[PDB]
Amino acid sequence: VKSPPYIFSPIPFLGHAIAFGKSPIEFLENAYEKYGPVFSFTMVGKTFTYLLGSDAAALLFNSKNEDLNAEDVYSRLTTPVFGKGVAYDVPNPVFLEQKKMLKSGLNIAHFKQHVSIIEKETKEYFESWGESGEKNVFEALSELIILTASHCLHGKEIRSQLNEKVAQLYADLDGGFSHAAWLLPGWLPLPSFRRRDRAHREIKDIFYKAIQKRRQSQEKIDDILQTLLDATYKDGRPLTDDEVAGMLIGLLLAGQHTSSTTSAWMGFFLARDKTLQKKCYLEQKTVCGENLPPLTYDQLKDLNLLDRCIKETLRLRPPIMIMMRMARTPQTVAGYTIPPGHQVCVSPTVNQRLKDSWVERLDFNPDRYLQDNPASGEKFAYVPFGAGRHRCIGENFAYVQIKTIWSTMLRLYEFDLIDGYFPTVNYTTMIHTPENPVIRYKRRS
Amino acid sequence: VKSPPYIFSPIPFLGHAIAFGKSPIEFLENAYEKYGPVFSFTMVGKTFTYLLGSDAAALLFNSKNEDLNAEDVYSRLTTPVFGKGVAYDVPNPVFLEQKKMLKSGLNIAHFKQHVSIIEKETKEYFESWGESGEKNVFEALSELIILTASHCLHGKEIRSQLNEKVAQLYADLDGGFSHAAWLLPGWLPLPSFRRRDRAHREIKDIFYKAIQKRRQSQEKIDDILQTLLDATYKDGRPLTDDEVAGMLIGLLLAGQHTSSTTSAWMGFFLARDKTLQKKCYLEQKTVCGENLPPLTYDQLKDLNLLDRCIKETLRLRPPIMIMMRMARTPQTVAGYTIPPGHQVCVSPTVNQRLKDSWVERLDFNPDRYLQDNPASGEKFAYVPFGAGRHRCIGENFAYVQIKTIWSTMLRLYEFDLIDGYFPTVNYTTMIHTPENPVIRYKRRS
Ligand SMILES: OC[C@H]1O[C@@H]2O[C@H]3[C@H](O)[C@@H](O)[C@@H](O[C@H]4[C@H](O)[C@@H](O)[C@@H](O[C@H]5[C@H](O)[C@@H](O)[C@@H](O[C@H]6[C@H](O)[C@@H](O)[C@@H](O[C@H]7[C@H](O)[C@@H](O)[C@@H](O[C@H]8[C@H](O)[C@@H](O)[C@@H](O[C@H]1[C@H](O)[C@H]2O)O[C@@H]8CO)O[C@@H]7CO)O[C@@H]6CO)O[C@@H]5CO)O[C@@H]4CO)O[C@@H]3CO
Ligand SMILES: OC[C@H]1O[C@@H]2O[C@H]3[C@H](O)[C@@H](O)[C@@H](O[C@H]4[C@H](O)[C@@H](O)[C@@H](O[C@H]5[C@H](O)[C@@H](O)[C@@H](O[C@H]6[C@H](O)[C@@H](O)[C@@H](O[C@H]7[C@H](O)[C@@H](O)[C@@H](O[C@H]8[C@H](O)[C@@H](O)[C@@H](O[C@H]1[C@H](O)[C@H]2O)O[C@@H]8CO)O[C@@H]7CO)O[C@@H]6CO)O[C@@H]5CO)O[C@@H]4CO)O[C@@H]3CO
Ligand code: HEM
Ligand code: HEM
Ligand SMILES: Clc1ccc(CO[C@@H](Cn2ccnc2)c2ccc(Cl)cc2Cl)cc1
Ligand SMILES: Clc1ccc(CO[C@@H](Cn2ccnc2)c2ccc(Cl)cc2Cl)cc1
Repeated sequence: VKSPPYIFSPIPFLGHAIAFGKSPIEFLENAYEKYGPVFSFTMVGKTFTYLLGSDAAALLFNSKNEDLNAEDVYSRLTTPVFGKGVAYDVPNPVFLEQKKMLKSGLNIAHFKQHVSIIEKETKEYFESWGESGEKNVFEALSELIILTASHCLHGKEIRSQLNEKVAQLYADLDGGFSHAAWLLPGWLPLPSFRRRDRAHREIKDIFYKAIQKRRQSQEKIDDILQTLLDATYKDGRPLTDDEVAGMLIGLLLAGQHTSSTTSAWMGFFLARDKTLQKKCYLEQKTVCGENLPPLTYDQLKDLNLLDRCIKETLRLRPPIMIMMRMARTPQTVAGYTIPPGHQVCVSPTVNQRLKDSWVERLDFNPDRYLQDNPASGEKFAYVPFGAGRHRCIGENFAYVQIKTIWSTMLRLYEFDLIDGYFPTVNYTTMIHTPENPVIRYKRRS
Repeated sequence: VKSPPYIFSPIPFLGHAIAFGKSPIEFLENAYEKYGPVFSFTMVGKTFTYLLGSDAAALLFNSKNEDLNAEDVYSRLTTPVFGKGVAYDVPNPVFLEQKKMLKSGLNIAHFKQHVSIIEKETKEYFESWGESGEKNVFEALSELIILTASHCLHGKEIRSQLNEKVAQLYADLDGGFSHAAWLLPGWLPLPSFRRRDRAHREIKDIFYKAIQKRRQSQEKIDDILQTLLDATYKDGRPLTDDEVAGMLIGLLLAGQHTSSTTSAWMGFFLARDKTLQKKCYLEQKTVCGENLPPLTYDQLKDLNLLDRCIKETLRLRPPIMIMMRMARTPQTVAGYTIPPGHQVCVSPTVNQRLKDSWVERLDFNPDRYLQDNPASGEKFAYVPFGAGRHRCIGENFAYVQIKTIWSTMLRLYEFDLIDGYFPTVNYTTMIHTPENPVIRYKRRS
């Protein structure tokens, strides 16, 4: 019995909070060099054990939630935002159920409907960018995705009510996943704490009556909202209007931030690699034809390069940069015993660019998958949607949304860096944001 | 007319204070990769232009003090500590004559006195270390250097006044070389500013009566103190008591911090490379005789390996990490004009470890000089003592001190790392200080 290498720190309480805050990826890779796949360090009077590489990460992915707990760590931030009796508020077994329900709502039939829906929103949104210029993609994209994710995941009724004042109510809920909300106790009245709660009431308010306007009209609609309203536990019990509104919040935020960032990033990887951009456009005409008809689900599958570009964006810029659990009981990896109390973490970012396995690691090269790579050679080197019990459910949908949008976009414009500036990464927010994401765009010929 | 490349910061007043603060070598090397030999950034209101590599740094080394000015940057820190009328308190031509007088004292005849003085001091000091154990070398060495430096640079009388309190006064003096003291204005009543001012007045006092005593008694002693007392500007004017006492302070602070740090790291480099350490010990027998008699100045020139070990230590661990100047008139390098007002900088650390010029840059290898290297091959790739109007005058004395000390130390002990630990660098204060610099030692065979 031996516990992980511990990284001592001179600072009394902060610990590594400043160095890790600067560049977490730099911090963690160096730590990998000095100490290996398994190490501990303290930050803000908290101890963290990291697991790097596929083998060590296996601990986290394979374990049972009674052993590595996700509520113990996520709940602080989630419950105030999403709502009571949903996500990390309920026992895991109850949550597995809520997932199985949502998952059902993400099936080919619904995606088929989504493609055109998304393609419309994209075309219409960009009517105000005209023929050329230099604008903020990340800003645009997150505005559009809030629109597309809404139409798809919240149905027509709710989407038609998305104005500026609702956009703000969501933006107030973004300010819940913060530095301060994780450490400080929920009785210190920071401005954000207050707004996060205000918007939660105001938005559940909107969902409350929008639910029932569908709970009534006999107009048979087959969408995500419908699925939820019709679904049922092993109990037989249906979801209360509270539960339903709850998981509507989860759906919008999860499905909105993770796609915007990714989409936004791919824009720059594509504008930087101009030939790779043109082969993406060429692939569009090959798979869809010169006339370029509207898009259908069936065409997406044959957009292989585009798929590998998305797979490559997610490799280098995974929206979920870290994943965490509380050790409720002692766990063993690489001969080390992690003591109950440590917060265990894995970083897809580190794993997916690790030197031992990713050849030309910092290169944006979608052709890497047409070779030998750890994404197939190994179980947990490529993990942008996680693995095991806490596995993502949105991957199908996320690919649908990003695929359609970028297809449509490559059809509308050609994109270039401004003076050859490729955005750097900001860590001020959990949200993996690109520095100064303004892009040059001219009409496609 | 092109100004240097500018690295932007989002953080408003601070700038890069934290990124640079935590790892300046990393920050600067990274910068060098992205931006080139010349670039600029701002920190705490101030703007810096760094000149990395032999060619960029040539601008600073060659420049006149009218154009690139030392006083403007150094004087706030310096004058309260060394005193008025000396170093940066006076016009540069005045200071050059003082450098000249200080040089005249650092000659072969005095060095021959220093050798046996240092040897005896070292043997006496380490008696308390005993046959083996685990002590903090950096403390030991700094304690010791203070005794050897005084003995050589102040003389026998002043040395015999060196008790705990006087040592404590000198430490209050260094407190003046603070992060804080360069930034915040001098009219603030911080604890350290008071400490410094008080201890300045008390050392000056000790030096006053000491100067007057030697000025009196007719015993003819030929040391450095007397060189100063017998010295004279082109004026024909002798030094006022306050001028002598001033440079005597500057002499000990200079001759102390720089040697102690260098000897500390050398210690750890030789503890890591045991086979190198052994070769150094053998050299002592080969050069000085198997009998190992008392060290002489002539023997010092012959310890070539020990020589290159010091040189190699200075390469990786120069105690003056950065040289700085204020731009008064506009200056051009690599096609860029540094606007007046910028603080122009060179890092020896960075120049001495630069990828494109050093084979195995991070490697402690004293033999690298027996091949082809930038020390001999470029002009300014190797500059631990600087170059130009502001060149160091203390190099020879510094080698004498560090040779004699390490010669005697090797004869006394075999040194080792504790549990494989090599001290990492502590940058908080600008001096390369070793983290937890405790060494294992045992009696030499
Ligand atoms: O020896 C070099 C070491 O010295 C410096 O550390 C000082 C530091 O500045 C201060 O923070 C303070 O430390 C106090 C500390 O803050 C408190 O957390 C506590 O420490 C206890 C730990 O909480 C507890 O974990 C346990 O520690 C044991 C470890 O759990 C166990 O893993 C093992 O540790 C070994 C590591 O596994 C291994 O990696 C290696 O450690 C290297 C470090 O990673 C590296 O950072 C460095 O450490 C420096 C440090 O930078 C200095 O600031 O070098 C190490 C290379 O050897 O080796 C570790 C064992 O040496 O064993 C430890 C116990 O030995 O108990 C500790 C207390 O022992 O209280 C601390 C009060 O001292 O002071 C330290 C001491 O100099
Ligand atoms: O892509 C640009 C940039 O976007 C972000 O920057 C924002 C920043 O966070 C805010 O602080 C603010 O900027 C204010 C700034 O802080 C003030 O100093 C001032 O800026 C003026 C300068 O003081 C002045 O020097 C001059 O700048 C000219 C330079 O002198 C000249 O050398 C050249 O600069 C180019 C460099 O030579 C070249 O290396 C390259 O620099 C890269 C940066 O290092 C990199 O960080 C990135 O910057 C992002 C940044 O990360 C965001 O935070 O861009 C470069 C990569 O190519 O490029 C430089 C530009 O070509 O030219 C400039 C003139 O443009 O003028 C500026 C006034 O613009 O005022 C600012 C008040 O807004 O806002 C910015 C918003 O972008
Ligand atoms: C590119 C897009 C996305 C990426 C990269 C992504 C990533 C992830 C990751 C890494 C996890 C695991 C977290 C952990 O184990 O702690 C996860 C889980 C999850 N995701 Fe996503 N996600 C994306 C989009 C979505 C979408 C669109 C939805 C909803 C439709 C969604 C809903 C969920 C849910 C319900 C979980 C499970 C939480 C649990 O069981 O603890 N995600 N996702
Ligand atoms: C390990 C030993 C030493 C090293 C590495 C070292 C390094 C340096 C450097 C880099 C400079 C140039 C500063 C600049 O250009 O901004 C300098 C200058 C100087 N040093 Fe040293 N030094 C050492 C020892 C000494 C000693 C022992 C003395 C006293 C005998 C001394 C006295 C001086 C003086 C008077 C200057 C000139 C200041 C000026 O003209 O601006 N140094 N030294
Ligand atoms: Cl309906 C729903 C229910 C639960 C989640 C958990 O979402 C993830 C983020 N995420 C985004 C997309 N897929 C995952 C998450 C949220 C908050 C925290 Cl503190 C930690 C994590 Cl890992 C998401 C949607
Ligand atoms: Cl008598 C005497 C007079 C002047 C100096 C110059 O001292 C250097 C450090 N140093 C130490 C040994 N050789 C140089 C220095 C002093 C102050 C500042 Cl703010 C910055 C620097 Cl780089 C040294 C001795």
